[PDB]
Amino acid sequence: GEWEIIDIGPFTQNLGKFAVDEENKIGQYGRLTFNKVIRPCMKKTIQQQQGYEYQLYVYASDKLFRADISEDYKTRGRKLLRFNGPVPPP
Amino acid sequence: GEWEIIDIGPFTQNLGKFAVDEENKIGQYGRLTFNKVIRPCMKKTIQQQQGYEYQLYVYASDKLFRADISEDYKTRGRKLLRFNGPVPPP
Repeated sequence: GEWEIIDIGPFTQNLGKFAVDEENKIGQYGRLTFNKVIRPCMKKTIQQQQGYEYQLYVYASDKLFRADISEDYKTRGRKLLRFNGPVPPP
Repeated sequence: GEWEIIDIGPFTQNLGKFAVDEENKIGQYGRLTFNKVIRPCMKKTIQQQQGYEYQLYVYASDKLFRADISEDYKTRGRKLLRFNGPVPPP
């Protein structure tokens, strides 16, 4: 959804320390030491949606395609999200 | 993030026509003619999420990393989604 550039302050600095500390628990990069958070820092808003997503193998014009359709839970309205192909038979 | 397979009944076939009808509105693959939907047809349940995502450039051990942090809106709890690098300065 909406994207926003957030200021570089104590809150963003604590986020960096939170990420590095959580990454050290995994140990993928060993034991890192947090230095600082630099610009740009981005804040993306996540919009909620409750429903289903049907992922189908469809034959169109004698070719196999991969189509993804979203459907809202309360409204049951659907939207085509993706349509790719041809793809090999599963 | 729950998954479930659904049959290729009348409901599943109807989704094929809606998908082919929509892609023809776009027209990337010409004027398609719907044939049929085959197995397997997968149905992913989407559960709503209300919050933000922080995408940060973090200096750790003098190396540049890119970290993504999620924050729930109703609870304000945060999670490290991805931590990769080193990456060049933006």
